[PDB]
Amino acid sequence: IYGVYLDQKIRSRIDGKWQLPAAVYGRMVNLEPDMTISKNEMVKLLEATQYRQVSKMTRPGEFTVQANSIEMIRRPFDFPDSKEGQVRARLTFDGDHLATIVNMENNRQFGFFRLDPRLITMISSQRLFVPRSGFPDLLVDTLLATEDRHTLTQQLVKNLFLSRKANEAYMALIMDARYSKDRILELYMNEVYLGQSGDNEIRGFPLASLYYFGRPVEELSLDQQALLVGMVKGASIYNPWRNPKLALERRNLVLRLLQQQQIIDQELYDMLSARPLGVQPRGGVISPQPAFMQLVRQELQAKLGDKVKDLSGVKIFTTFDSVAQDAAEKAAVEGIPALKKQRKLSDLETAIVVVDRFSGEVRAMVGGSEPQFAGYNRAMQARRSIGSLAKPATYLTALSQPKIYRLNTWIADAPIALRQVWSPQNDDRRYSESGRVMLVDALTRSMNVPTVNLGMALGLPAVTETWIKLGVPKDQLHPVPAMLLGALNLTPIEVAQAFQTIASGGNRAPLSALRSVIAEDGKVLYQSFPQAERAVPAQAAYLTLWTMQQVVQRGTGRQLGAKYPNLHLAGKTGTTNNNVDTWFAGIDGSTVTITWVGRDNNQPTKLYGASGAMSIYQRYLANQTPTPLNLVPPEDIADMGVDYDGNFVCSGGMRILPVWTSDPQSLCQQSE
Repeated sequence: IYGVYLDQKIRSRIDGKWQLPAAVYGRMVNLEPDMTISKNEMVKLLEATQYRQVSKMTRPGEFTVQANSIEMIRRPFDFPDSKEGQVRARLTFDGDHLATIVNMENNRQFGFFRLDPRLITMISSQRLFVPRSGFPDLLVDTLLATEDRHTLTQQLVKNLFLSRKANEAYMALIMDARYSKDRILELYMNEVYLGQSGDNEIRGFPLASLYYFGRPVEELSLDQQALLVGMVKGASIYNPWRNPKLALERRNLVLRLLQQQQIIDQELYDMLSARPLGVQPRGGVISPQPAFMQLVRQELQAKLGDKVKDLSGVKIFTTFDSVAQDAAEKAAVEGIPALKKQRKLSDLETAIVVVDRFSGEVRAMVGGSEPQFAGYNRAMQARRSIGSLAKPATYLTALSQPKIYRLNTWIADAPIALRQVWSPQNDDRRYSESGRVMLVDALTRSMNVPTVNLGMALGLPAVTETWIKLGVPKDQLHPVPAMLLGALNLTPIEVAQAFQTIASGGNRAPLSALRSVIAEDGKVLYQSFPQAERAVPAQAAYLTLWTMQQVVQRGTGRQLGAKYPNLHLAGKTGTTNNNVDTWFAGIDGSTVTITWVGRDNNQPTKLYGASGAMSIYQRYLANQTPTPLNLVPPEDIADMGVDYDGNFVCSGGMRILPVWTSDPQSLCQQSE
């Protein structure tokens, strides 16, 4: 009964079938002649779209770099607009911009050169069962040149059934005749043990192609197939990131082993033997971008519905920006250890969210001080208290009443006591000796007593109505005199949507991460359109966004205006009582960034809002090239000058402040 027993056990493991996976792409870049991008700014964009920089390109996906230009072979892609193939373009640069996109094939010109998006990850529900015809032709021939399976039957049983010399040996004898030799290797190449990551087993050539190179197995270069085949006798000995000198002498060994049965000449060998390890030089992950992909799967469940379970072969198009995500992670993993050691802190975390200024598309996300971990997303689940970051919504309600509240209205700065008895004290405990401060020196310096004296005069039923227009949920707003100073609990994904209505000029655009979902045959299952609803007046969201340029240049965030004085950042620094949380919401010409820095156990941190999330931010700016903030004044905004006593004057004045007025002759009445 031995023969009958083993046969039934074989079919048990062999069965379990397959389907295709769904691919998740990033955003699409469109290169254009005379566009603001440098050569070193262009190599960091291609290297983030998974473009191997080689010294002699021969296969789609490789780009070389030259004197003052960049040659490249754009890999084929099926764009939602049209279907395109290879393109050999030579991007000639002109210093700080892009001159020409001459097509190398016939020295033609290009109107605008489209770039294929990057593959974030593949999702199946890993199934990843590429059939016997989905593997390259030089892959089986490279596995046979180093594993003659004209030998392959025993190797299958060792990986499949084992992690018993009698069982597996008898297993191989009955598997050889019962199954065809083309059904054998199809099960082998999809089950080989090729590496170990943490506690998860990297099995198969499909799943090991994405793990090591981040690209489908049908696109492996012949020097990358030799590395992946040379690591069948590897498994945490011959793998890179540990011994990237031993995987290399095994890579070259398989090449000269597979050039014996001639399929590579000496010119091709010296070419391939010189290319370094093509592995993604960051550390492969089984499930990459876990913080962002939580926002996508949530967006897929809501926007599609019950069809989210039948995603087979569909291409998913997101708004993920890869250059901004590399700079967001590079600042969290390298900034948090620099804050912990200086204050002798035991733990410390972070979260960073980047959205587009005018459209609300999410470009980056970081869930913690180790963004490549999984299990807790602090940018979507950590509900912290915003603190001093809730003043821009008090002054945005004052400034939306231009008949009575301007940038020079005098606010009282006297000791106050209310009934929640409550008596706020300034964040530095100092009081103005004149007894009053203007409405611009109150937000620039982030004063606590004037903000209450201004917030109590408007009434909380009005400061609450502003918070709802900005896009916070009605259930988080509990109206008490402490809300004015930031007794508000919001996740970094709700603070980024609040400061996006101020940054765009009042146009509330709902944050999104799905661009479009195209089925496998060409049918469009979902196509996103902008909403961009109007919330606050464009003249009140400019006077607030102007004052937020003073809180960066000479205000509480002046330490940024001394480092990037050309960008003209706008940003509010957030502090709390005893520094439980510290934020920094900063705005530049293109994106809104929200940073949080605090301890998960809710204890004090010793970090001040100008040294916590603000120091993580001035790293995020250094890891890329930001766009300057240029505020264009809307209609009816007219600059007027004030004298010493804070009155409008006809000409001169010791200070110039914008004023929302349709008849700038208000100074004629206030001069007299």
